[PDB]
Amino acid sequence: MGPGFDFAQAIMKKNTVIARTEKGEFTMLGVYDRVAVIPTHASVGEIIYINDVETRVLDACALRDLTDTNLEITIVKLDRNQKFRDIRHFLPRCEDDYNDAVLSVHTSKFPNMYIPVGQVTNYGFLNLGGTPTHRILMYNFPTRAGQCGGVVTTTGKVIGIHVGGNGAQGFAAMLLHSYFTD
Repeated sequence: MGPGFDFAQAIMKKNTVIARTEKGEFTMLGVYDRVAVIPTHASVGEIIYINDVETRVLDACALRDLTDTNLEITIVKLDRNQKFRDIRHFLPRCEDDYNDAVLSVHTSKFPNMYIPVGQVTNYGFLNLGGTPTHRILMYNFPTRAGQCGGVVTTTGKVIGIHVGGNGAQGFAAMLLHSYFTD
């Protein structure tokens, strides 16, 4: 409808796949080459389904900060025959707050879904499903089951992936440029 939705659409149409694990279907953001991200609660194993194709997982790393605290991001390298467009230049370098964000989801249950979530707070610490978690972004939208892995964007930046909610608020794990240096 506007330049926020334009940037979100541009990411969704080239840099997402539908990932299926034994824990469900997730929006999965491809970042560069065959490297993608997904919430750690997806419990990625040795095989994952990518757009309903059986795909070997070449590597999966559940990220933690240097306090050994959960960040809720798993970086996955896929044995796929095609690279993602490299979007690492759209990742923020530092922890920050944002105005006027969009949460975008694409699964069997929610195809082509875009939500204007408004102001995003650098919330920091969250007890997420009983697990102490750092680098959490918060937005005041009643997100629901099916949106985990959803991409959070502003105009010009890809800032996080949706990992949870409490019925009134939604929470995303930060994406930082430093997670994807090669």
